[PDB]
Amino acid sequence: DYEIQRERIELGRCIGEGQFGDVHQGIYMSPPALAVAIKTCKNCTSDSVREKFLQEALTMRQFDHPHIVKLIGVITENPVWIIMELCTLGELRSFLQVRKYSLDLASLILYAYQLSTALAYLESKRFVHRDIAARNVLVSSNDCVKLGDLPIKWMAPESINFRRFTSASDVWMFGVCMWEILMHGVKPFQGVKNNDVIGRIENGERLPMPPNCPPTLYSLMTKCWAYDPSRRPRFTELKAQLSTILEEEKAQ
Ligand SMILES: Nc1ncnc2c1ncn2[C@@H]1O[C@H](COP(=O)(O)OP(=O)(O)O)[C@@H](O)[C@H]1O
Repeated sequence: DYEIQRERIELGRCIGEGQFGDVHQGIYMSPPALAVAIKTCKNCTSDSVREKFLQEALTMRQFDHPHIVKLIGVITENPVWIIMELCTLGELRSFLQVRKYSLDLASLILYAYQLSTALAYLESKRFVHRDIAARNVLVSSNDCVKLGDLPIKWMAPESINFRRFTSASDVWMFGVCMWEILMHGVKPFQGVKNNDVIGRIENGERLPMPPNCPPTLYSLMTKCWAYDPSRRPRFTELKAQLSTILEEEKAQ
């Protein structure tokens, strides 16, 4: 049972804003003092909203991985709250931007590798994420990121054209996420209209090698962007390859 007694939660400052309401950090005192994130819901006084909001908790409950944000529990009476593990440093994109000149390449590669472990886990669970992007990743510490929870510019051609979503289309999106990370949180296809993306991809064009990105790593990104989904690596292979790239970079 994930129902948490409200008296065990101390609501702290706002740390972000989601689909349903502000998100706060806070403290959960249980059998103590545990930093947590508290997701609120402006309109959960209505059951139709409440049901959708709490669906997030039901989804996250299914997963247990060190690189996926964990559900701690919920409070289902107004005001409805979802209590999640706190990823204290917040959204990855802003994190990468503020630390553009301070995060070493080994750390950026580490973040990609950690994400691939989470994604290989999801693929093994036969779960298709559909929205892999740096905006959906949270930063727990300088050495730990976790997956949170149309984005045409992140989407695989088969997803844009035919609404096909599989672990392979996730791999494509992850390729764009890795590019984002190595670009310090710049979004892909800046200045390009969404409707023009597919045209460039079909032309064979791809996001360019980020400055200072190891060629072996950029090569991995391009493999994620094979047009034919069957030719892309599986996540477990990206995990394996990212491990070696990370180790090589740690070696300097
Ligand atoms: N577990 C968390 N730890 C730290 N910050 C979080 C956490 N959950 C959400 N946030 C902050 O709240 C924002 C919105 O939450 P998010 O989960 O993305 O909303 P949604 O309900 O739309 O999925 C995030 O982008 C981040 O800034």
